[PDB]
Amino acid sequence: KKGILERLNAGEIVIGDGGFVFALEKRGYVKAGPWTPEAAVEHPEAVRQLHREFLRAGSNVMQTFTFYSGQEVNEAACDIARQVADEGDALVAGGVSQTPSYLSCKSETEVKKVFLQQLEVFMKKNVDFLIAEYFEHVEEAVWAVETLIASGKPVAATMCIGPEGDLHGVPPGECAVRLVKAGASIIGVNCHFDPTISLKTVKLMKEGLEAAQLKAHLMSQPLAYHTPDCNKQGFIDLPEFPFGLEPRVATRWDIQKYAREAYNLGVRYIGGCCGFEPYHIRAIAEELAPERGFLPPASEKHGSWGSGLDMHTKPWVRARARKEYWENLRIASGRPYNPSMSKPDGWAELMQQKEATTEQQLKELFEKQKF
Amino acid sequence: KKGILERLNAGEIVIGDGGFVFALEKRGYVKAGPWTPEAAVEHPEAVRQLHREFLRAGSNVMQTFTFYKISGQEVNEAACDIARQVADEGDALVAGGVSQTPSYLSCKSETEVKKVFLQQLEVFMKKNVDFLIAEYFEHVEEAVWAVETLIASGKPVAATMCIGPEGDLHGVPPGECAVRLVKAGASIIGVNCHFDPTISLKTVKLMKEGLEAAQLKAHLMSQPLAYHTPDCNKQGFIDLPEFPFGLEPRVATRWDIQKYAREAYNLGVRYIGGCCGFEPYHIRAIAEELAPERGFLPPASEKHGSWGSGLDMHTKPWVRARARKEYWENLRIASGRPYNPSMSKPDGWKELFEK
Amino acid sequence: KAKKGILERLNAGEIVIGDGGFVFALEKRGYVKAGPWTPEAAVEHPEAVRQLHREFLRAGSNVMQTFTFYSGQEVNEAACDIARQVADEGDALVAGGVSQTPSETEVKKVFLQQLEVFMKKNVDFLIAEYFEHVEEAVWAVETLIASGKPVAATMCIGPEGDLHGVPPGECAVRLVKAGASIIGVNCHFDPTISLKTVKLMKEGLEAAQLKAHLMSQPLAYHTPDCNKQGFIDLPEFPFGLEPRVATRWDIQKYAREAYNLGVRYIGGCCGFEPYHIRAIAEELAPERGFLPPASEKHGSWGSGLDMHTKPWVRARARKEYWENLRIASGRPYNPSMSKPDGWGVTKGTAELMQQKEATTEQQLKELFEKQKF
Amino acid sequence: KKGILERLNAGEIVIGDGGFVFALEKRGYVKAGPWTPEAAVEHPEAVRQLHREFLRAGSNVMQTFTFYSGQEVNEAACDIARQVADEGDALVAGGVSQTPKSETEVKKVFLQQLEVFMKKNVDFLIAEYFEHVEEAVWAVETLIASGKPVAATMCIGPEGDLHGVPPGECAVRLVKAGASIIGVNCHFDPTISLKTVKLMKEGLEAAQLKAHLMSQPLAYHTPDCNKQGFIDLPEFPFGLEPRVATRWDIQKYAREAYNLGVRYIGGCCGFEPYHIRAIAEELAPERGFLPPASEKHGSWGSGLDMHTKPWVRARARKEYWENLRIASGRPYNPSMSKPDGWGVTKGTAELMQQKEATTEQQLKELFEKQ
Ligand SMILES: N[C@@H](CCS)C(=O)O
Ligand SMILES: N[C@@H](CCS)C(=O)O
Ligand SMILES: N[C@@H](CCS)C(=O)O
Ligand SMILES: N[C@@H](CCS)C(=O)O
Ligand SMILES: [K+]
Ligand SMILES: [K+]
Ligand SMILES: [K+]
Ligand SMILES: [K+]
Ligand SMILES: [Zn+2]
Ligand SMILES: [Zn+2]
Ligand SMILES: [Zn+2]
Ligand SMILES: [Zn+2]
Repeated sequence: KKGILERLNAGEIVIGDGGFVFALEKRGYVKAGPWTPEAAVEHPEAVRQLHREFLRAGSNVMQTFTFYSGQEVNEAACDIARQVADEGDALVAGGVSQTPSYLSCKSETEVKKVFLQQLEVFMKKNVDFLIAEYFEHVEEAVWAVETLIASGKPVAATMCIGPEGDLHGVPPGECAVRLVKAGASIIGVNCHFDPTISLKTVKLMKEGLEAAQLKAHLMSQPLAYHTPDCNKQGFIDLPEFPFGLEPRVATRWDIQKYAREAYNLGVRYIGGCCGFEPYHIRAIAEELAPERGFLPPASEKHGSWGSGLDMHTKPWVRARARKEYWENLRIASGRPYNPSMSKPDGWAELMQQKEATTEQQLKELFEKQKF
Repeated sequence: KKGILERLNAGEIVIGDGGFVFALEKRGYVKAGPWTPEAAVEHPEAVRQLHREFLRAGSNVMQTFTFYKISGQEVNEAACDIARQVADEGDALVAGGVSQTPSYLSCKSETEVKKVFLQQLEVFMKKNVDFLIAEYFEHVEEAVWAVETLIASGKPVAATMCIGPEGDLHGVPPGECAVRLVKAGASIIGVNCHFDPTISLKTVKLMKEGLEAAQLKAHLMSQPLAYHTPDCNKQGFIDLPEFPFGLEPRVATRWDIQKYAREAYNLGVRYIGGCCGFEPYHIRAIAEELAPERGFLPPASEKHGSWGSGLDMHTKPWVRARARKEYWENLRIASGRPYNPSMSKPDGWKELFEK
Repeated sequence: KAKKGILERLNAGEIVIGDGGFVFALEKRGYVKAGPWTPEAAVEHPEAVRQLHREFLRAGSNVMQTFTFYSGQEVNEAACDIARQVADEGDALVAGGVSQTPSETEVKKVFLQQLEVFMKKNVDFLIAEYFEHVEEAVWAVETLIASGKPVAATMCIGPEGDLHGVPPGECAVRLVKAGASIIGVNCHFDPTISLKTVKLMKEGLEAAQLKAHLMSQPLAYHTPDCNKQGFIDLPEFPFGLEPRVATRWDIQKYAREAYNLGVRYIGGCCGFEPYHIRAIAEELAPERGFLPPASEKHGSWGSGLDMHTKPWVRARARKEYWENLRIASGRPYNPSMSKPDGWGVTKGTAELMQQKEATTEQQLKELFEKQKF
Repeated sequence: KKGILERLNAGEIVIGDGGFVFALEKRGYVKAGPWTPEAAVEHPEAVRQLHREFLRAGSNVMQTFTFYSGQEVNEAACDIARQVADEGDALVAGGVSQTPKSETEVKKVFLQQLEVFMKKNVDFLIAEYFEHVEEAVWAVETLIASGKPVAATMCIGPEGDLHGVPPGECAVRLVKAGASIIGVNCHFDPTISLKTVKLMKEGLEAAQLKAHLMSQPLAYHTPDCNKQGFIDLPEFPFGLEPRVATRWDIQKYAREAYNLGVRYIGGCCGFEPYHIRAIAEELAPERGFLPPASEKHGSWGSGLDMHTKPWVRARARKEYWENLRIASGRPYNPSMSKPDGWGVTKGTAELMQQKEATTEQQLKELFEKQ
């Protein structure tokens, strides 16, 4: 069966898997805060079933449920991803992410050592390809890519940045160029922002590559959460993260729109990150079913654009069984006492004194009737 | 292991499981429209793991994933076996469920209806379920027929109706609905589906009062939707334009469900569960909210914290500051869809200026 | 020049259009102080009061309500004179109003003292408005009918009834029996809720086999989030009500609905500006036979826009567009509804809740820690 | 009585008046569509009284209710504006706006209006509501020949004029043409307006040119506008009610304008007399006095401190009103709207359509087969 580059170079669509840590937190197996993957040893059956759900939804990639006991967890996670990839038309991808910010670790040699430790496990397990994901600094992302290409395996690289660029101020087009130069054959974005914002960022990255005359496959794994209110830091800074994000979750129609837009933009590795559940992955695969020539196994429990409803007893329910209905319906929040957007949080008693001095001037103007 | 009545007669809280057909639809194993449970045979591994998630979240009841190239009998037998396997992995009972006869499948007389319930009861007796639930009834008449059939089993019967404060679809009010169910033999009554927790508990209150006026005692049960439905009319969420594929925004947070669980408890509800939309973290929220009353946490709480406490070691001070009940309890969360309304209306049925 | 009286118009089946909300409109213009809401402008700036009465006249109003309250008496005499002046410039009558007062003997002497000026000034009819207790409203009506002039009576209550718990039906019945020839509601609630209340009032009269004309002067503010106490208890009252203001289309909807319910004196209270009154008159123009003078600076359902350069603006020039457009708030960081304020719990009820909360907090912390162990 | 430049050169705040055509449309005197000011002859009492409300609210400028009958309307409007200006500490500004075609032909239209303004001896001239900086520069060139000060404001946002000229450049060109006051009016809410004025100011600093700054934004919230401004919003002009600023919103604007170095602080469509009062109240400590309309008001809700209900009294503070996220009262309606616009060509819509149609037909047969 085909490897990752053989698929992409043949013009195929590679469907990603969804958001493991977020989905498993909801199912009771991951702890928000650490977000660590010990479930791979503690409850492998849960991890295995979620891989299998994504595979059934049409995923071509099983990302390893791994992190930086210890290597026992990582090895176990690799073995589960392998078992499931082998049950269908999927590859295993070993990922690395930016190093933790609460660690002292920060030199090039030491940051690279961290990436090498993780790669060790992935080489021994013989993963199909490698992903450098979840990088806010392109500098650090370049080091990860430099380290991983050495393996002799294809390397994808995604950054968690939006249109404003990385956390130094490096614009996305430039970030993309830098990653391709370091040897990444697949580039794009993951996490932090919704699909709309994510694709704006990938457009900039592609435009960076088009000027500069470089070739690279394009990749997107956005949040399944609507984040029109995000600043450049992404969704963590929203007041609702992580336990109040429910209202923002994409419908399967939102994701069909994303998958079409992504495809139209030239993205051929089309996936999703936090908030993506199996039905969201199926949406990608259904939207692009005519281009691929087939539906995923999960579509046997679905219908095109609500067709499963076309014999409901209620006329107004049957009338929903059309693309035009679902594509255009402005769904309600069910929370009329709540706002539709939030201001991101971010970074004194002198201001309270100044306030108090001004309050008193106005009070006096009014009380002295100075009209 | 204590039976359902021994628990409830002792003043204990019985946490229900969540919404199987909605949860499995999202995971790829149930088709919206028929909503049938053939996964119990085709993908028992998916069904088993979802029962296990609810058990881990604190559920004391595994509802059989039942209904009605594969027969109803086959599915139902397989569903019972899976529910039992997982009930035996913790402090849980198996409930054999029947619901109203399906709306897409023929008009049935009282006799024809009762045969249908008898066919399902035969499996539940063969498998020795712990108790029986008649749920998803919109008409009290049919609900009563189910209860009359089920109580012949010798096992306890719970009965819940998918109705709101205005009553059943023939216009019978909830108080009277509750009275007729208890008279038919049900020892637990309440509501499930169609309405959010707030509306559901309004309905349960009217049921309680009807029982009090009738001098009748029965345990109270609530399995509401996890979806906010302040815009529903008496027909319930099916008539919302967003049913079933646009309901995402309305999904309750865990905090919303904690609030539900406390309200429920205060009203006198002691079988506290959930229906369509309830995922495992939602069940965890019931169990956490009522942990002081019960004396323990569910296993899933090991991958959680009280009211955001898991965030108390985050790098960013503003994320750390979210680690408190006061924060989450009061945070009015944003929809993320500013081009969209907050409520939807349910579906149903010149020349003077020239001068 | 001779002019049909209020009952002559109503008995003949005609639509009487009210004026809008004086205190609110004049507060926005700089002549009334929110808090007291008193009408000293009638002497301090009579030109402002005159011009607002004129605007309502031009919009279609058949009633100039006097801009009156409980110097003092000279303010009320001046207000009556201005209302008279303006009523005489068009097809309008002067209505002298009395409101609830901040002992039966002692309260009726407040109303009597008010009625004196209205009799001296020879108002066309009398209005008992803004009453939250039907008991006191009936006293006003009793005092007022003794003038021999027609008396309308409106309550600021919703579908749950008056502040002593008396339902709207019973309220209407009582008021007709005390001698009111016109009854209904004003203020506190939006047009939708207001018409629910009138419908109950109506049903109450029918059940009593009584007869009276029906009137409505609702808020121009949307209040889906009100409780029985009305808009004052909303967190936004009175300086944050902007978003809630009705469009002229909302008011046309209201006018048709009121007409269809049997309301024949159709006006408005706080928030109604002149273009809202124009909406009532434009909506019921087929029924009345004519348009008000202000329609000369308007068009039916956006027709004035049909000459815009941009095609999308021109497409707005019809009824189906404005009738179905779900207009945006422009405030995405804000909610769509607010919880009304009210009596809290007692201190100490609250301090007891806090102590329990703190106990429970520690019980939860210990439970999580012990499981963790 | 000090003229416009004497006030501004001395560092004083000049408070503008509000939005005449919109306010008078609501009162029954102006027709939406033509938006013409014939009320100046038909109902002078209505125009006069609105001028008087703005004066009472603190306005230091009465803008003439004028347009391009005709000269008679404009003569009457000038006389009414002067009458009211003479009743307080206010000046009369003669306005010219973009024409509804060659340079000298456009300049004839400006010259014809300037003739009335010179005959009436206005205090200063305003070229306002221009979408092309080229036309605005022509206005300014014609108007400066009067020998009176000229202000120039454009109805553009941060993305610049309709020929793509950005705001920094627009400003520099208006000041080079002889405008001593520049800024923006209309089309956008106050937040977006001040973003534009910030760019204008930066353009002047970089070109080393000096001018006084002026802002006359909408009183409507327009976070959903594109660069064409509010006319393209689906609600323009009969559904804009929900968006209207509170007096607190305008106090926030007045403070931000001031901190940016704006000293001619006014408003455009949607500004009513209480919005102007809000500018004057916010800036009252910097000016040393309150407008006369504040006699019928209080600081930040203090007029409520005597209400019968404790929760109403509790509203009588800045901390309350400044932080209250007021509700829309329309839960079945959205918070924003997509602007209307040209969209895509007829043939592209044709293409896009059949492409989408085809996809859906293929999907249908994939489902039927598997
Ligand atoms: N591949 C990871 C991304 C976390 S940002 C997951 O699926 O959880
Ligand atoms: N017990 C069923 C109720 C569906 S209304 C379920 O869990 O899906
Ligand atoms: N007639 C009065 C009612 C105030 S509630 C007014 O128009 O202001
Ligand atoms: N000065 C004009 C500007 C409208 S864009 C007015 O006040 O109406
Ligand atoms: K993924
Ligand atoms: K359940
Ligand atoms: K009125
Ligand atoms: K102005
Ligand atoms: Zn992620
Ligand atoms: Zn359900
Ligand atoms: Zn009122
Ligand atoms: Zn304007």
